Amino acid sequence: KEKGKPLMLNPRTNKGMAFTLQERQMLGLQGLLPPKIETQDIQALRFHRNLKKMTSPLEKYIYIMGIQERNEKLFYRILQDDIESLMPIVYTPTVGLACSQYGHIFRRPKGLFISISDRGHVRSIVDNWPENHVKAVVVTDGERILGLGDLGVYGMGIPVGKLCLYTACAGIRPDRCLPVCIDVGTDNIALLKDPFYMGLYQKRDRTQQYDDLIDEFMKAITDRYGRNTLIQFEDFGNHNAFRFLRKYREKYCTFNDDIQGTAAVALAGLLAAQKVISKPISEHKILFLGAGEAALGIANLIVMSMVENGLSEQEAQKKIWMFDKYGLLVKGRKAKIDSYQEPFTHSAPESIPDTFEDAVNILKPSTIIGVAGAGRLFTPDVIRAMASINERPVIFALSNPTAQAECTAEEAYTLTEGRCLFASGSPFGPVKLTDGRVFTPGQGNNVYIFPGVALAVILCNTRHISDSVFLEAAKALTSQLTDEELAQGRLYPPLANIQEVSINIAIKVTEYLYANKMAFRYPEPEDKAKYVKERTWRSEYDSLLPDVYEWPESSSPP
Amino acid sequence: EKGKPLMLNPRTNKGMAFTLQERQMLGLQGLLPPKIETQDIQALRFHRNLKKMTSPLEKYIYIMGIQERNEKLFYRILQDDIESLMPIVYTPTVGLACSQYGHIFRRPKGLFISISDRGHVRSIVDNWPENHVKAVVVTDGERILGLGDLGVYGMGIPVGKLCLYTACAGIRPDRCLPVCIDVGTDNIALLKDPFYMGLYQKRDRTQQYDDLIDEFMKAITDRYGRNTLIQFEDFGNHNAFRFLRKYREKYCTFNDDIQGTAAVALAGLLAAQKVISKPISEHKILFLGAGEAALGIANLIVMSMVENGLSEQEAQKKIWMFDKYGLLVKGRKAKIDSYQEPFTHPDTFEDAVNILKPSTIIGVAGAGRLFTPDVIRAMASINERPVIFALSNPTAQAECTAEEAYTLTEGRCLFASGSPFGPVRVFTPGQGNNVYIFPGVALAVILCNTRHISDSVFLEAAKALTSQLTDEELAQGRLYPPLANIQEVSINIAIKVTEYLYANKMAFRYPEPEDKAKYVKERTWRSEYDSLLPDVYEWPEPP
Amino acid sequence: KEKGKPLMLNPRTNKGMAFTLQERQMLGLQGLLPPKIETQDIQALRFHRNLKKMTSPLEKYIYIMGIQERNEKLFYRILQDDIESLMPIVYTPTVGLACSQYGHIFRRPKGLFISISDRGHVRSIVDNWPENHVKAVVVTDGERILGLGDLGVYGMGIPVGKLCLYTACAGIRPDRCLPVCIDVGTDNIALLKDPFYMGLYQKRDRTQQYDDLIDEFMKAITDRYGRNTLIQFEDFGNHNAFRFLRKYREKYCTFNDDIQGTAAVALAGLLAAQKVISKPISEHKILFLGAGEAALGIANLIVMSMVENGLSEQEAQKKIWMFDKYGLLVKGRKAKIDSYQEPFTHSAPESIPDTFEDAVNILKPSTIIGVAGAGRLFTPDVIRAMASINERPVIFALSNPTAQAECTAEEAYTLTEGRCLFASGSPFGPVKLTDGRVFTPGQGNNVYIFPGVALAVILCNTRHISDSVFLEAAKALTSQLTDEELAQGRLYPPLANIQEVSINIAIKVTEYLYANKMAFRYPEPEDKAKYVKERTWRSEYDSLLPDVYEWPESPP
Ligand SMILES: NC(=O)c1ccc[n+]([C@@H]2O[C@H](COP(=O)([O-])OP(=O)(O)OC[C@H]3O[C@@H](n4cnc5c(N)ncnc54)[C@H](O)[C@@H]3O)[C@@H](O)[C@H]2O)c1
Ligand SMILES: NC(=O)c1ccc[n+]([C@@H]2O[C@H](COP(=O)([O-])OP(=O)(O)OC[C@H]3O[C@@H](n4cnc5c(N)ncnc54)[C@H](O)[C@@H]3O)[C@@H](O)[C@H]2O)c1
Ligand SMILES: NC(=O)c1ccc[n+]([C@@H]2O[C@H](COP(=O)([O-])OP(=O)(O)OC[C@H]3O[C@@H](n4cnc5c(N)ncnc54)[C@H](O)[C@@H]3O)[C@@H](O)[C@H]2O)c1
Ligand SMILES: NC(=O)c1ccc[n+]([C@@H]2O[C@H](COP(=O)([O-])OP(=O)(O)OC[C@H]3O[C@@H](n4cnc5c(N)ncnc54)[C@H](O)[C@@H]3O)[C@@H](O)[C@H]2O)c1
Ligand SMILES: NC(=O)c1ccc[n+]([C@@H]2O[C@H](COP(=O)([O-])OP(=O)(O)OC[C@H]3O[C@@H](n4cnc5c(N)ncnc54)[C@H](O)[C@@H]3O)[C@@H](O)[C@H]2O)c1
Ligand SMILES: NC(=O)c1ccc[n+]([C@@H]2O[C@H](COP(=O)([O-])OP(=O)(O)OC[C@H]3O[C@@H](n4cnc5c(N)ncnc54)[C@H](O)[C@@H]3O)[C@@H](O)[C@H]2O)c1
Ligand SMILES: [Cl-]
Ligand SMILES: [Cl-]
Ligand SMILES: [Cl-]
Ligand SMILES: [Mg+2]
Ligand SMILES: [Mg+2]
Repeated sequence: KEKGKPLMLNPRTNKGMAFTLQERQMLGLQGLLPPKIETQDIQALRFHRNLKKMTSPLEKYIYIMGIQERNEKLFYRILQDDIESLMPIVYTPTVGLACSQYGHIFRRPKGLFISISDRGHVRSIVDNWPENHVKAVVVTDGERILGLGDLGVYGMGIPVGKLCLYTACAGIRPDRCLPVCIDVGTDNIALLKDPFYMGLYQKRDRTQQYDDLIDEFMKAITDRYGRNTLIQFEDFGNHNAFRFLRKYREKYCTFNDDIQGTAAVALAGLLAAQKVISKPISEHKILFLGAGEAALGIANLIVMSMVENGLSEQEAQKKIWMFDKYGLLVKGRKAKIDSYQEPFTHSAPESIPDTFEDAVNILKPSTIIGVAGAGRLFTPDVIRAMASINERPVIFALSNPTAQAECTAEEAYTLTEGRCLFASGSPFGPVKLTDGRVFTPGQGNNVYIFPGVALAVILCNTRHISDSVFLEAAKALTSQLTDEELAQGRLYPPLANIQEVSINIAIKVTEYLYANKMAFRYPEPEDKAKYVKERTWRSEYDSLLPDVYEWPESSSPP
Repeated sequence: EKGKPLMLNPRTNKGMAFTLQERQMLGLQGLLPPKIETQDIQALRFHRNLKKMTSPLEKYIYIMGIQERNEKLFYRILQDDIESLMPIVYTPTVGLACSQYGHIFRRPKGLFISISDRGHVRSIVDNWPENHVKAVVVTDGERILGLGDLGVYGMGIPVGKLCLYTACAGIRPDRCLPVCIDVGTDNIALLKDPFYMGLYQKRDRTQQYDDLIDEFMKAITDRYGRNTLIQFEDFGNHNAFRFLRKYREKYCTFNDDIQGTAAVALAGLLAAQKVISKPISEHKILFLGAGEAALGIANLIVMSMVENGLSEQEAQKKIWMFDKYGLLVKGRKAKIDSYQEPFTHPDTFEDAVNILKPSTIIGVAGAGRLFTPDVIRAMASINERPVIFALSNPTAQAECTAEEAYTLTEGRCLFASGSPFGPVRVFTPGQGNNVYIFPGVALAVILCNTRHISDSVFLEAAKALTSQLTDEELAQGRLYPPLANIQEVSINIAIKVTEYLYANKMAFRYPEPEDKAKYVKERTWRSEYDSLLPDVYEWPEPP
Repeated sequence: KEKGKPLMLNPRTNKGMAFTLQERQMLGLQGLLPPKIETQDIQALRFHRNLKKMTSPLEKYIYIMGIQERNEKLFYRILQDDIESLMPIVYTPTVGLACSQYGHIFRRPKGLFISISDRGHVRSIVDNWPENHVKAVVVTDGERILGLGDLGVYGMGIPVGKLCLYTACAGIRPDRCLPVCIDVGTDNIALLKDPFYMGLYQKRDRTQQYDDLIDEFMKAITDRYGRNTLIQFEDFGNHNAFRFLRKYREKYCTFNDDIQGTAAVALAGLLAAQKVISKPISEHKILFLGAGEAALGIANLIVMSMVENGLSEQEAQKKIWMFDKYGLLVKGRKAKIDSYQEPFTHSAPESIPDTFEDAVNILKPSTIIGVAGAGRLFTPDVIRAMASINERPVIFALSNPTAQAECTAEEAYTLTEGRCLFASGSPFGPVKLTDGRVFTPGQGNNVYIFPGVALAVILCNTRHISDSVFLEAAKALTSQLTDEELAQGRLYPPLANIQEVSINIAIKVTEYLYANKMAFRYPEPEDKAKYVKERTWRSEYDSLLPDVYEWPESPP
């Protein structure tokens, strides 16, 4: 119906002003573009110049996402050019604001919307998706959008943004990516009264119908695209996130980045710290502020790391303590202890702490991990206590956004006199102490892990993702940190290098999957690096010029 | 492009206004969020998102983005807020957009025909995907109103112009064709700009230029028909007049900068005459300027005078012009071309006013506040009701302000401007906007299958514009109908021009309608969504 | 979505092996065709060779129509190459046999099917037709397929075949042609019991629903395509055909070829005969065998011609007699005479004849016209009587099919010793007499009239078609007979020349329409011949080669 030449109308093939003169003439585009032939380089520079003239992150978001619908290769190029700056525009924290502020005007689909009203008919919706070879699905129900809570269908930006990073960071083919928003209602009263809300006007269905709908989705996706289709859950509520991971992980190819990706990036930072503090693992003691999704994810992966290094499971668990909103998790406390928290709930020490500071002084941890999301609870006295107890205290302030962090880099470095090994969830710039020393703290961003893991799983035709895959990814991340970087105080490789980092993780994870009988792509490649690098999708333009050539044309017909 | 055509095609796409049944039957279920909206709701969302934006440029970018997604929604939004949005989608915002942002292409915006394509223009015209073009707007970017030579960075102008063809007069958008002709630019900044989107050469001013324009006119009419309306916009003055003269009897063509300007200015003068009722033979017009606008307006004034019973010669004798080189008089120092000769019969303009004693002064100089307090007072001295038109744009280049005009004449002046002014005993001054004329004229010409456009058409359009003023409006000193009513005004102008065309044997659409009002109103394009629901029904109830 | 290159898959644009090497490479067809580049000339010769190895007319039909669905321009080239021989294959009498024998396997739509079950929803069916600029519609309900009777939806082929002749003969653009079959049931008992019948299993609806459906169709077509859209009715039952022509001719742009085309082609033949027999019109006497729809249509057009040449209507009517299955139409006879027959019913002569031979001897006509559909009733005694009464007797045997014709050409020329001016509606070949003289009999084929009339009406944006248009067409046809042809007693131009003949008719009719204020296309062309010839559709392939060229030979 859309009248015009398909190759310029389709964002997947469209090159815009980068179509060559001969391409334009042969493909019937001559006159439909201005009389200037550009390269992708020039198009990209025009974009970057224009973006600088816009004020709010939201204006930027609207501009850059517009390009995804016009010229796909230009879009990914622009993103890759300025990846560190643009990742928080296209994804968290900007993405979640955009729908609520602006909404959207549709032309091309953004992804699949599956509502509770569609129960019994989900396969029909999946069959409406235009692409036939989906390899990566990211799904949300919008209940727990990181930093915003329940946005209902206004969270469908989150899977879209996530998959932009799958492609930009690890070269997963954009045409094989499928964002999905599950709409079972919203408990956000403001949205239910909003005439411009784009979802169902009902509270969240929490009946068996909810579970049945998620089941129907999983079956429909894998019926169409295959049982090895990667399905990643994102921004579900805590109960749902954990139980769906448990329900599906041995039946489908699935992971939850909020739980498992978090665990791996955190662990990687701790393994980097161990490069400085090389004392035996038997002497480490980890104290968490918080006992929620992040704490449990991280702690369970620390235990697997410790078990690999000679400790028994039970002994490893005894080196991890947690302190939540109600205090120290000890056996027989008043506050509730769920089954996930039970292995880290130990017999009370002689003195029972009231405050986190008291807990530090009594337990004497080597490491504190802040995942409470409740502001500056790593107080000056907590930080000082850590530096008094340990020569090189490990302090991870992972809560986001910056306002919710347990402390700043500034506080950490200054109050420990440059001795702390520090990492954060939110971005902090260099810290100069008065004695001249400069510290560059790392950010434990989930983007270090999920692109590379996803690529490896897909390329290996892997069918289930064990926690041990995330342990391997954590080790592969840390293995890329140079000596010079560690000396600067970095516990993570630079974010600017995310493309190279992701590919290197994919190679290591691919080696692991083949070595542990988790791959099904045979023949098995002899050189895993070559295998991965040859399959990554490239943002450079292809030639679309028809092949025109003379035949020899040297006897005539009778 | 993989997906459902009806959704991907902006001409048919309804977005969230696709109904539940439409979505299911057409295979769209799940490709849109689970909310059924109306066009009304989509429009309200857009208006909110726009009111939460500040930069005219950023508004332009956002609005024009809608055109490439959902055509009906785009035009709905324009129509809803037409007075405020016309300055965004057209002059003066549109000229700024390209130079500052450029464009990222997906869908074609229109045709680009370069001097490098000489000999091959027909193949370019044949690449345009629409088969039934009725309205072409063409520029070479040489004289963008307010900005000068922007070369290819002025394709935005035809685009925005044709948006107003549709929004104001209901000309079908699929039958509109914007055209930019690129023969180079003399803008040195552009020639050194790596982001410039045109040919890196000075303007070709050889015979090759004339030949390319000829080739263009032939190619367009070869494909689409000899009656295809071709409107010239933002050419340099020499080229504008000479091309109008060259093509007007050979093709269906007009130049809005010359003829539209003339008509809208005349309409204002006619509205003033209704209030003043000064005997036409006692009128004397003094122009500040003797360029394109002046010659255009003067020629139409003469035609108006002649139809009322003056001879051409005596009508011309009532018009004087005063340019940058002083008064235009026979045997002066400065150059007097043959276009100026009819109006060539004091060292400052103030002196000119005092020695000639005009009833009307028309400011088309583009050179700032040359209607000084002195000039105004001297007009108010000579005349009971002075006519002062300060047409130069933008606001800062105007000959005087509205407040200045009324204050210094004790509210006795009949005043109009090219640039906008708020109410100033309250006087509500009118803005002589070209949008009053071109949409209605273009619609009438198209619906009538007219083949050539006489100057009398623009005279008729001027009278039809003035006739829509109410007595109340005239008593407030308003010389132009409210811009908010541009749709109604444009249709009314179209009806009057349609009647004129049939009566003077310039229409070729037969049979001829008995009721021209109905004829025009039934043919205007509508931005309301249509039903796309397949027709499903049971049959009545086999060896 | 049919995967591949649209230009190749679409029969309208497809050139097959005539795609040039450069076209194939640039359009992404290289390797999808054999490595040989042919011209349309070679493709046509291959077809013609293959056709000769087909035996039955049915087999030839299936083969040639297959090409329509593959390569439209090749199809029309082929039809034009061998037009005289192929018109009887693509149209009557072969076409009606095809569905009954074979049915059809559908891919592309052949045309629109509108059933009585679709009443109230006809517009949505018309909206499903993929072409947006239809100028020519041919519609049937399948009730009276010429020579075959009620075939129901198995008469789908007739509108298809007719429109093929619109294109091939007059250059009406094929994408602007729309065949339509109205299915309201069938009275054919054989079809009702046929598990392979492709229509509704019911008797024909003869209620108000039938009339309402036809009205809904007319409105739906003109609502979509415009009030000037030409709608031609074909192979309706006689009475339905007549009443619908009356109902719609002043409201829509419509004609019925069975009524009006027939009358025009018959008249043309008679006008040709009159050029040979200089006798003044007032001395002609015409006797019809039959007094039905064909007799009345022809007679009414003869009268219009006679009135134009100085006779009063009443006096013109007095020159025409009719003899039906009950005998001569005379005032006061026992057998009913209906109101339409009354103008040609006269006071009985001295003797009332019992047989047609007796009627010939008693009335002594100059001309007999057979339209009884009852077999060989122009007996040798009838023929000999005509040749003893008249030096040059005019004998038209127009009944169909051939078995029902009143006599053969052989019979007519031999028994009149070569003196008769003869025409039939059947394909009789040349007749050689013993003295060596060869006679080529005229065929009153409607294809002489309908293509040229259709083209003129469309090109002029004509809105209604008067009977006077068919009179003009008849004169325009006869005007093309050369002096040499007139001497040899040819009453029609050669069928081989049908393209040229049709265009010449269209030019004359266009002139007529403009001169009588029946055209609405303005500006009016000064030169009507040029106007028409520049607008006829051509079967020559166009170039589909993209335009590739160098530009004349940048800040960093
Ligand atoms: N940087 C990263 O890669 C990353 C990854 C995941 C989560 N996070 C951040 O971690 C934080 C927590 O996320 P989550 O999903 O685990 O949250 P959660 O709601 O699942 O867990 C919160 C926990 O904090 C405890 N808590 C709250 N207030 C407290 C207080 N004042 N003192 C002690 N404990 C308190 C609660 O009892 C609970 O155990 C958030 O800020 C989130 O952004 C960062
Ligand atoms: N299997 C097919 O449908 C198909 C179709 C055409 C060609 N081929 C060819 O067959 C060979 C093997 O086919 P294959 O597709 O299994 O390749 P592969 O086996 O090398 O790829 C391994 C897996 O990763 C997927 N994959 C590869 N690169 C990807 C990327 N960048 N983003 C997302 N997923 C990616 C593949 O779909 C597959 O599941 C290749 O030479 C290929 O060109 C296969
Ligand atoms: N009117 C349009 O919709 C249209 C569309 C595109 C281009 N044009 C151009 O306008 C000029 C005149 O075009 P026009 O269509 O008005 O032609 P026209 O006015 O010369 O033709 C008169 C009428 O005959 C029809 N017609 C012409 N040739 C025909 C054929 N071979 N078969 C069937 N119908 C036929 C036309 O559709 C029209 O109704 C040409 O230069 C043409 O390229 C017109
Ligand atoms: N409101 C409308 O509908 C409308 C339409 C067209 C043009 N305009 C305005 O009219 C103005 C003139 O446009 P144009 O195309 O006629 O310009 P132009 O270049 O064609 O003519 C300019 C004329 O002004 C004279 N001039 C310049 N500076 C002068 C000075 N200081 N003193 C005296 N004379 C001086 C020049 O000699 C020349 O005769 C512009 O500001 C434009 O915005 C308004
Ligand atoms: N001519 C065709 O190609 C065509 C195709 C399909 C249907 N029809 C029907 O045939 C009849 C004849 O219509 P017509 O189009 O010849 O004449 P019209 O009376 O409908 O319109 C007169 C002229 O104005 C044009 N026009 C009408 N509305 C317009 C608009 N809103 N914007 C721009 N141009 C506009 C037309 O193209 C035509 O040139 C109508 O009933 C129409 O629906 C015509
Ligand atoms: N396009 C056409 O429909 C067309 C064109 C030319 C010729 N024809 C043929 O002309 C013939 C008549 O068709 P029609 O529609 O006028 O038929 P009809 O049924 O309307 O009229 C037949 C007439 O012949 C008379 N008749 C029947 N048997 C007779 C007999 N034995 N002796 C004398 N008269 C007799 C009937 O009484 C009646 O007057 C058919 O063979 C038909 O195919 C048809
Ligand atoms: Cl571009
Ligand atoms: Cl929308
Ligand atoms: Cl072939
Ligand atoms: Mg495939
Ligand atoms: Mg069309």
